[PDB]
Amino acid sequence: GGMEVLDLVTGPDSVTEIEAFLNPRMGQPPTPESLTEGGQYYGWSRGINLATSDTEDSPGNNTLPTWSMAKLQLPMLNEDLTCDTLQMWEAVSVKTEVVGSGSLLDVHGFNKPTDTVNTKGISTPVEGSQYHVFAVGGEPLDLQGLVTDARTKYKEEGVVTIKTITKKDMVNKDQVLNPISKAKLDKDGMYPVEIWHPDPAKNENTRYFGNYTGGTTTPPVLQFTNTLTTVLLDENGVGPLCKGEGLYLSCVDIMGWRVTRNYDVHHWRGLPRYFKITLRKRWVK
Amino acid sequence: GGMEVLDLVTGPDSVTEIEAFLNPRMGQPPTPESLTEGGQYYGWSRGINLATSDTEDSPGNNTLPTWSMAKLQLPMLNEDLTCDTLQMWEAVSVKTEVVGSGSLLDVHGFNKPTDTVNTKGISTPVEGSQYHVFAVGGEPLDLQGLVTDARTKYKEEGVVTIKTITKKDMVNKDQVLNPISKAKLDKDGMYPVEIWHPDPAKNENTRYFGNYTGGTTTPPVLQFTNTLTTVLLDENGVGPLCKGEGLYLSCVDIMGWRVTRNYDVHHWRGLPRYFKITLRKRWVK
Amino acid sequence: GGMEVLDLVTGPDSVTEIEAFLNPRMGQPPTPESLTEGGQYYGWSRGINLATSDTEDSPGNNTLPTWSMAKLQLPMLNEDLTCDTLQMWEAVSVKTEVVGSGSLLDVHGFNKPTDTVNTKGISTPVEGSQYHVFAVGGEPLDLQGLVTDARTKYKEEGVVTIKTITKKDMVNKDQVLNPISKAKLDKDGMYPVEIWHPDPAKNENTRYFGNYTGGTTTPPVLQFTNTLTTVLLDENGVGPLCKGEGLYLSCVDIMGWRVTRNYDVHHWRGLPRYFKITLRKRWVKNPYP
Amino acid sequence: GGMEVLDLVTGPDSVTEIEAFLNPRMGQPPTPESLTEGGQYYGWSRGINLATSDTEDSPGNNTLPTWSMAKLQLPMLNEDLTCDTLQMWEAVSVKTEVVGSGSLLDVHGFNKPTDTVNTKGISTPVEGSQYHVFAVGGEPLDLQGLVTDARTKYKEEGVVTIKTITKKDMVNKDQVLNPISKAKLDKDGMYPVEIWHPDPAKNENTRYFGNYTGGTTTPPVLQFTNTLTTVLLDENGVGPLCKGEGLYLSCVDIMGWRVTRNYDVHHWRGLPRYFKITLRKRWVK
Amino acid sequence: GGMEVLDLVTGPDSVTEIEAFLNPRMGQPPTPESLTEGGQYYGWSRGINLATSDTEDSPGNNTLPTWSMAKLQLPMLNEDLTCDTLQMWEAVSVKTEVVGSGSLLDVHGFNKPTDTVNTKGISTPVEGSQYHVFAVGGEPLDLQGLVTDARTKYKEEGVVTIKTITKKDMVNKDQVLNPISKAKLDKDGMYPVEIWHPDPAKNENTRYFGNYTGGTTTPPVLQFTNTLTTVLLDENGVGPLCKGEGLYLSCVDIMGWRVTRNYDVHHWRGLPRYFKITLRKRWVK
Repeated sequence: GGMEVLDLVTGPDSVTEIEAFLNPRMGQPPTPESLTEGGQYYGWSRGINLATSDTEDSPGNNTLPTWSMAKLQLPMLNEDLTCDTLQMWEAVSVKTEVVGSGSLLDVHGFNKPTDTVNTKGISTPVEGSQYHVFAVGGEPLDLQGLVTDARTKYKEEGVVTIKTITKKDMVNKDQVLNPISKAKLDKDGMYPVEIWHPDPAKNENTRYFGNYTGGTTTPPVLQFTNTLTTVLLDENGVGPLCKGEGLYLSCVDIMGWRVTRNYDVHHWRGLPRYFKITLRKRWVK
Repeated sequence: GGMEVLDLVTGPDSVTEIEAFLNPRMGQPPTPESLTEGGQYYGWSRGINLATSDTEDSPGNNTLPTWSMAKLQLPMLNEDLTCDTLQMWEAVSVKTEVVGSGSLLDVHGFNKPTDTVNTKGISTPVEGSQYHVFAVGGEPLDLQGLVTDARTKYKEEGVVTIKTITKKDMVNKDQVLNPISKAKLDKDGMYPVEIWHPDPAKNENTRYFGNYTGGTTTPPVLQFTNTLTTVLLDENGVGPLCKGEGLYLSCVDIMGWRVTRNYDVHHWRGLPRYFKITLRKRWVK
Repeated sequence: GGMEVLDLVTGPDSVTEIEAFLNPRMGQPPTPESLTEGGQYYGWSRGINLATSDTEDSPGNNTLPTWSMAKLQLPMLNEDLTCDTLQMWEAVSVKTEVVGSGSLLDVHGFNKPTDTVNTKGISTPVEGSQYHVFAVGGEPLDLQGLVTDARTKYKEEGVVTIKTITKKDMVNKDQVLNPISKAKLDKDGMYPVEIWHPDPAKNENTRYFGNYTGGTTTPPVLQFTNTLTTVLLDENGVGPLCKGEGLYLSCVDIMGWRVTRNYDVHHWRGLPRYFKITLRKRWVKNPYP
Repeated sequence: GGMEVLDLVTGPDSVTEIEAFLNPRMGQPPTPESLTEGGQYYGWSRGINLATSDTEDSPGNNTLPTWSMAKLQLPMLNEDLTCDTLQMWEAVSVKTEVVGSGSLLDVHGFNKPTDTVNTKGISTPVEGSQYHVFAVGGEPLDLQGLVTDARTKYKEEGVVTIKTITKKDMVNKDQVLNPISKAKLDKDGMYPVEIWHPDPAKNENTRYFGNYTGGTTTPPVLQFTNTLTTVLLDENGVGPLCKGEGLYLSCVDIMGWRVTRNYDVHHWRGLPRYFKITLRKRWVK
Repeated sequence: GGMEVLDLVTGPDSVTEIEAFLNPRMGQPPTPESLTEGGQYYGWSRGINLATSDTEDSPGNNTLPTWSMAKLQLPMLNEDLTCDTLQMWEAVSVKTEVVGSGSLLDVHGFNKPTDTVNTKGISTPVEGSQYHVFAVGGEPLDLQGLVTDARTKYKEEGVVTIKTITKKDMVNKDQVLNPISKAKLDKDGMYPVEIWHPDPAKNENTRYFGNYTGGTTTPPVLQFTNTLTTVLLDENGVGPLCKGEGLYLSCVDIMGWRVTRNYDVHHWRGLPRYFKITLRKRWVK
């Protein structure tokens, strides 16, 4: 009933750890798996297509990176649901890591070469805009929509956009903060990151951390270590609580773009994120 | 009476929380809403127009970003106004966040392309000068005017400039610190940020935090999390006091410019800012 | 002579606050005020003029940014200086802030345009080398001279240079550290910042803080908030003491250059700095000769 | 027996220090030592060769930087191995340092000059992508494979790649996180860094720290001091335990590339890493 | 005798301060002092000369920045050198500062101009690779040689290089870590910084702090204040001890290069460093 937080449960199995990895959702789906039928783009987006005019901007779904998310089940707790004091899982902390930055050291491929005069040098490494966000909570991540252009003609099939939610075309307010344009991160690879952002007005049971670095050729930067613990406890020493006993993990990890030798076609590059959450049982009213 | 700070008020409803979001004021007003008659520019400025000579610099009002501000009412406190000791609202801290940086990942529009020779690559993302300032206080933010050029011919109507205050043309001292050029942020979308700055000689009842990053193509950088709390208490453990029971929120969040395929026309881009302020009652003489 | 520091003075008016702002001194003097007679450059330097050869470098005075300084009078404390124990003003901390970076968001002027093909785009914003230094003390800031070129021909009148002090031309040691080349920041808008630097070997009663970022097109960066306090107390909990009851404020805040549409002429841009010093009375054993 | 941690062992020789330096493995082997037969490339990779098509990417082994590792012996502790309580070495901290950044100040060589128009200026210093990772553990560093391209044709001998482990060709999942693609850093100069990354799902007895900075001409940055100590103890005050009395040191330190005056050929540059580990004896079940 | 550190000596003169400034050694010696005979280059290096081929690299001595060092005498302490317990000087902390960055604001000289198309703008300020290292110890700084190219033909006289020490030509191992190539900083302006680096394997009685930033046109960055104290005490609260009663100061502060209007000739720029060390007497066995 009432979310009055009490003491920490002690005894056998009062604490537990949950591990999971979320692969990136840059555009090309996991299947087909064939390295000649499209599977070679897994972990990347398909070629970014440009608007044909100021009033005709329709990006393909496979060129739009979307949020990655997973809902994990935790061991059951309450036998009698009609008891005055119950138990709920509380996320204490998380060790998270973006894996694979070293693969970006491959500068021997067939990307646009650094020396275009002779088509020599090295295969230009991934560079540009970077976006890193991760969240852990007891409910789906609450999202607030905001886009660059309310006129963008996002596909009506295969993606969740503002129009999907409102059942109406976007309005000029959608380029700033429009309270009506909200959703919840309840599906993996469906909510475009250029549309949906963590909602600071909600997410009372989720902790999210994000950072953005723009630019066209900005050098990608990343740190990775198994010695860093992110505390999920709030100012009152209480972490997110799994009311429905289902843990939500959310993230997006864009490293930039690689660009081809043909018409500078850009492809987004994303990397997988690992999570290791420490949880404990909490007595609640 | 005497502004002497005493003990914190204890009991029911002694602490409260206020939320609000302030949309950016980059130049294009919220109306008309039409996505063809001007509304498509909401959240951005109109094309930046340049001076025609060293003595003719007349920027259009809709090309100048202005301060965003809001005045929020707090619940009443003092019944017997003639009491030796009264109660005042004290802002303890604020969780603030700039929302929407992910929207800058839209590089599929019709902006100046990265490969201008062939009109290929990606739509150049927002880059350049960035400005982020937020303030919370019990009175309007005190402003000190200072411009790049005292000869700039700002419109007389539609914006509040130094001449609006003094009733006289700017003088050369306005290019440095002129104590006469002062104002108060009492209106939303009216005070140009290239003219009005936080006044360090006043703002005794306001806390402001600002940073600037210049340049023409500087990569935009931004962090966002719901776990960061900004303490508003001064060296003496006392936060801003709402003397007139009206809380003031102020901000400006410029991310840079997008530039068109015609004559490199630049359009400022701003993002909305969220505020969650925690206040408590204070006993004052 | 002996500066023995004792207890803090308690009682009415034992603590005080001093405020002041120092305007930049980039090259163009405050007057003439006319916006057509030169006043339009106030806050900036005049066009930077270059050397004509490896042996002919004569920069104009109005193209050289100089140190800003002010000497503020504190309330008198001791009527008789022969007393065994006296009181002295001690600087505890300072809230300082560089005001006006927002004005650099003006990219609609007549500077060199970003689209050089069509003379469009935006008016290039101020960029380049930045220099920020501030000091608070009970004596003029002690300066150590050091220049890029000992052969530079600084004007003899209008600026205080190494020659003004030594009465002789600069030597090659002046390009590195030469103990002989020293001065004190006793005048506002007279000591070039490319010549005079805070002297680490002295300044026993002054705390200075400086930083430099070079380059030609480097993005200017600046933070400003009224919530940051700079502690002036040393490792022993003692801040600068005013032996002559005159508080000294010094600074230079260069944001970079703006460059015109004619031969890429550069003009330095400086911004004013605000100071709010908190002082307290300190009991001291008579240090008067 | 049971991996239960007890008290710290006290007495003579209860604490010790281990020193070691690991030379970089950028591509060119330590031999031949001749400065005219290839030895002049020691410390660097050989010229990076680029793919000939989107389906033909065959990097030479000597152009691929690999992990450096060393297994150091610690003095024996357990006389009677069948005892209820035994002693194990525990890594408390490490003083590590990358040596030689000052050699990058050599800008008088024969690299591509800064003034290519006239073949003048200075010899362009090492610039570009940087990668620094170091680890200390009581078992080999656990690796997770992830590549830029699952179609890359790595040599079958001379290097350990995903195929070496699985005995099958890489699949599209190998471009993201594929649980099957795992290995252990058991050989020096054999595991390419663009393939093998620290596995966050394992390494329970190893502490690793890594960072990456991409780009083509990014300035190399490095700090070095003998005053910085890296703590290896976890949240519970326990460091890595040497289960087999063998201490594992792992690292890779890429400073960027130098590029020649012929066809912009790039050569990776790596620097040696010093390790000084402090260990103490720990009572274990 | 036995270097067992005991209590801190108390009483009059048990603590003292030492000041010293070390001028940079960029290449041009202090004399000739004449500003027309070479003295005008004091504080800078002479024109950097490039290799004529992959096998002929002969840098001029005056084009190579070297380490700055000074040995300062401290007052004597022991009369009866054969007493069981003696006193020794211990370095507690140091206030160090690089002086002169403001001189880099001179952009009115005759360097390569910013506008090379018309020969206008400003005189290009010092930029590029930066290197800052300082040390304080009771013995000369221990050095480890490591070079970019073991084939570099350094002058046999006027500089101390690896061959000066080993009496033999450099080997390929010298491009990585070769334990044989070691030396001690016992002379001012003689050991090139592109060859000699602080040896982490030794320096038991010296604390050194260094940092490097590469690139060709990287903006120089520097901070300076008389309020920063660098602690020299190790983890055990003991600082460097002067075994021979002579304190060693070492440093190098390269700000980058300035380049001329002729053939882009580069000249290194160095600045002087001030040291103010606080020492105290220590009882030793």
